Amino acid sequence: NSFSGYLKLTDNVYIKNADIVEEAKKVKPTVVVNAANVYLKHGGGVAGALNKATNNAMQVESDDYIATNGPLKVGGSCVLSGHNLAKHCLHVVGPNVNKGEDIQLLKSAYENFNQHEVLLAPLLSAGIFGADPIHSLRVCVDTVRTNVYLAVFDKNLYDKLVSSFL
Ligand SMILES: CCNc1nc2ccc(C3=C(C(=O)O)CCC3)cc2s1
Repeated sequence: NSFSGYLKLTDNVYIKNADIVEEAKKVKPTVVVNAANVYLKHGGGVAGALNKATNNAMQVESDDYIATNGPLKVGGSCVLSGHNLAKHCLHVVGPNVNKGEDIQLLKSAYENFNQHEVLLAPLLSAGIFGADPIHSLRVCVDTVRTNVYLAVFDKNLYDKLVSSFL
């Protein structure tokens, strides 16, 4: 958990303009969060990037988890290996509001972070899930009580988030 270059937004939420794969490789945190779907198919966005950085080891492990346990629920999570990126990966399913999943479930999704004292994470339901990223940061601040280090790849989005918050 050798985090550096973060800006503290609240007592427990930190933010950085960084690629989450590069942060994970540098810091080797105890927990990296994946923005997953219910079948843990890591095809694009942050999930595709983390899986590619494990050279598809995350996808083979995820398929075995699904074969034995079934899919996750929207707002749910599971803990799997973090491979070369972290001790553990917490796979969390935010709602896909573009497909009619309820935005109320974004609070349930962020509640999974509270089971871990320190996490490196992306914003949930941003990107192809369709939630407004600034609303997702507000839900993170209002819900997460443990220490979360958020990595935002896009500089234009990062500047917008820091301006709306601090
Ligand atoms: C080059 C490998 N690293 C990465 N590939 C991506 C792809 C998408 C993203 C996304 C967001 C983010 O900053 O969390 C919000 C919307 C999609 C981030 C990354 S880091």
